[PDB]
Amino acid sequence: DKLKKVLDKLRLKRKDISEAAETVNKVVERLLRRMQKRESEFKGVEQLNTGSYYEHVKISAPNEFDVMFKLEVPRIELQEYYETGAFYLVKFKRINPLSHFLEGEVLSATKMLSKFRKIIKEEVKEIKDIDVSVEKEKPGSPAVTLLIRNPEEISVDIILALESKGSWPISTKEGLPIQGWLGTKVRTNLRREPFYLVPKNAKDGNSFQGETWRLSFSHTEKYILNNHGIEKTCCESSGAKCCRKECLKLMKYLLEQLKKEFQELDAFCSYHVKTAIFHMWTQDPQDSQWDPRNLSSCFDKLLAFFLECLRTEKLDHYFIPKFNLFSQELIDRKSKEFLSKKIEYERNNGFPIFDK
Amino acid sequence: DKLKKVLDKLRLKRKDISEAAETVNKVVERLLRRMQKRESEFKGVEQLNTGSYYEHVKISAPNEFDVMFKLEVPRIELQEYYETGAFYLVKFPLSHFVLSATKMLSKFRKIIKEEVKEIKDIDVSVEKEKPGSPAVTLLIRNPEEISVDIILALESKGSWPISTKEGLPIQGWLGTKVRTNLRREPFYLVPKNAKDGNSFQGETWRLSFSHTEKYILNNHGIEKTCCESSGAKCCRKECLKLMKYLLEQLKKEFQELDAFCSYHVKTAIFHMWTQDPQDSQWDPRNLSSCFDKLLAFFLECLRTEKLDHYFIPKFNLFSQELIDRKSKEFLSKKIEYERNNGFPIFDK
DNA sequence: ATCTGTACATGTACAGAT
DNA sequence: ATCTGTACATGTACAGAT
DNA sequence: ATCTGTACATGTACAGAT
DNA sequence: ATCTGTACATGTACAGAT
Ligand SMILES: Nc1ncnc2c1ncn2[C@@H]1O[C@H](COP(=O)(O)OP(=O)(O)OP(=O)(O)O)[C@@H](O)[C@H]1O
Ligand SMILES: Nc1ncnc2c1ncn2[C@@H]1O[C@H](COP(=O)(O)OP(=O)(O)OP(=O)(O)O)[C@@H](O)[C@H]1O
Ligand SMILES: [Mg+2]
Ligand SMILES: [Mg+2]
Ligand SMILES: [Mn+2]
Ligand SMILES: [Mn+2]
Ligand SMILES: [Zn+2]
Ligand SMILES: [Zn+2]
Repeated sequence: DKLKKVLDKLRLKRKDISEAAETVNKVVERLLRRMQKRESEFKGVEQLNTGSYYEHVKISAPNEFDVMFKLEVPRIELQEYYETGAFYLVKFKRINPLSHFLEGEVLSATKMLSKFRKIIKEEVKEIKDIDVSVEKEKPGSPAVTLLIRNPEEISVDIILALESKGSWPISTKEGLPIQGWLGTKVRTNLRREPFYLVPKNAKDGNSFQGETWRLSFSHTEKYILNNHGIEKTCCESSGAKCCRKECLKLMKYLLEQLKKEFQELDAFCSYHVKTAIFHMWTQDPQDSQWDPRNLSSCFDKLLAFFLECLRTEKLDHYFIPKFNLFSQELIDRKSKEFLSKKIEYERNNGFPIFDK
Repeated sequence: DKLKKVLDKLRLKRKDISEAAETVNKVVERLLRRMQKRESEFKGVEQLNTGSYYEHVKISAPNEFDVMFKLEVPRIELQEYYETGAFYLVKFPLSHFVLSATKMLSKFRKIIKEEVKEIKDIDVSVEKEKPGSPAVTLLIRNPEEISVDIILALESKGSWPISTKEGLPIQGWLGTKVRTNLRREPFYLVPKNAKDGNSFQGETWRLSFSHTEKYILNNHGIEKTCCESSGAKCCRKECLKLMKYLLEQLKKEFQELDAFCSYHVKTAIFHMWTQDPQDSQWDPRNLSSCFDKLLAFFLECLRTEKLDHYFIPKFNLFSQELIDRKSKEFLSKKIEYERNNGFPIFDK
């Protein structure tokens, strides 16, 4: 009941969706068409909408959109980067429009992202229809972010991605454990879909920095978000409603509110809560464990689970099991205890941050 | 007890499956290669395996196989046949054939017969044409007899015809997303090859949805995991197997049941799977009740002379025009008997 | 004259609006 | 409840290319 | 255009555990 | 008696090579 009214606050307004989507789709279409023109290195690039807005778990406002510009790259050798599971060097063996980005048969991520970015930058200069600029490059981001002033502020992440149609890399063999939940036939089909490589683009200063790519499964996550039940009819018009997406929204919101206030929580992002809930959905596969009447206990067990990930410093990648998003090397124990305290406090005092 | 033991009988044997399959595959591959690799009117024909053996509901022996050779054909105009639902005249390589089903089936058939004469490593003949069949049936004699039905089909890639719009009522069982996806697939037209001497008989084709029934048979649960290695087993296919056995055993004995076929049983259980969508209503521990409630549904179809095409609801497979009222009363009394006496026919 | 990448045309699940 | 805008999958038309 | 290679679903068969 | 786990077999989807 309290949680029901929070979800009401979080609910997107169709009027805002129309105005935001109209602008966003103009700018994305124009950008996609420029990449196809002339001798462009990214001719053939294809669009793929991903992220919360296209999963229907975008909360508060339609003000951040994620778009993959995926490029199919045949004949690819992968070199795993120091057994991390998630990061790869990409190599060709043909000796090609990616020519300028090669580097001794190693594909440079930062060279390829720079050229990509320069093209976007130039195309944006030509838009005098809407108030759109390109954000200053943020480190770690595989994106070229647009800031649209639609009056209202709207971020768009154009994510550059390599597309391989081969079988997924062995580090993902034990990942995507949906057998007891969405089943083996779904798992086999999902894994026949391509996999993607986005540039890691770190600033750290470490070996291979500009040639390290990171795996991406936003397309699979989008499918799972929109086909999330053990029963084929979950949330359909002739089926029963579950509260799975609603729990994701409330936990996304707890993390946004907290991250808005405290800069201690910079290391944390929404993908942390998105990953934790895929694990919850696997742990509790049955649609009856996500009954809308038990929204409270469902939201509570998700916090209990998230709190155990923080304290034990373990949140495995859903697709790459050996990859721990809460490792010491990525997030300080300080940062984890701090967030643990803040969650425990919201939990046990009636979620006062839900009222700001 | 007893039903479990009957299903042990009806189970195919791994040995028999590989001997039948490798011989059937030799013949179908050669036939299929001829339809294109020799320049013929069916140059773009593609193979599509259908029926009980490929749905894993074939019983007793692997001795009947069903194959569609489907041919893509852009820009066909469909015309319904007297609001029958399932029968249509087709209009616009094929030039030699209003696209006449008889005329195309005959050449298709001529081509098969020619190739079968060039097969000197398999004992295989072409069965005499049955009016009423859209198939070219091959009789293969391994030490065992094996029927293969080669079914000619047109493949259309538009919307399904209006008569199906109320069909496939899987919304509360397999769901809306599955229904929309299935209905994005092509639909198929096969020949209506009856001898009845009625109006347009020779040019009429019949809708086929074997490709859709294959998916349903192999994606039949409300839960995605039904019958998977990390799911629960249901007894849905075993009920189909048993109801199929009962009709096969009766037809073998009683000439009066000639007008019945397994597709009646298959159609009835689709309706029951829609009426009872929950996987737990098909728990293996309730095989007897499930089989019995399927028997009672089938007897209620007979009593009321009503068994609508699962995909084409206004087509009543149990109409008077297709099956005589006497035939249905005859089958009602036979099933009611077997049911009330512990299925004697299951012991022979 | 025919071929074909691009975009229109069609249908509907999702979920916000009324 | 029903009505309705967006996203998205797939079929098809045709200007411009050949 | 056609074909092989790969992965894993669907099955059966049987022994050891229940 | 059934359940579980391994071995054995065929079907089918699609990537990549030719
Ligand atoms: N750290 C990450 N590791 C892997 N994939 C990530 C990561 N961050 C984001 N992604 C992928 O990119 C998508 C877009 O990221 P983004 O930060 O916009 O979050 P979101 O899930 O769309 O939600 P929101 O924008 O509302 O916070 C994610 O849904 C996920 O698929
Ligand atoms: N009367 C019919 N109307 C429509 N489709 C039919 C009809 N009879 C058969 N079919 C289609 O052709 C397929 C093959 O028919 P067939 O008689 O071999 O049955 P089956 O399902 O293969 O089972 P079995 O051969 O074991 O009796 C069917 O499964 C169905 O898709
Ligand atoms: Mg986002
Ligand atoms: Mg058959
Ligand atoms: Mn983003
Ligand atoms: Mn047949
Ligand atoms: Zn749901
Ligand atoms: Zn099942």
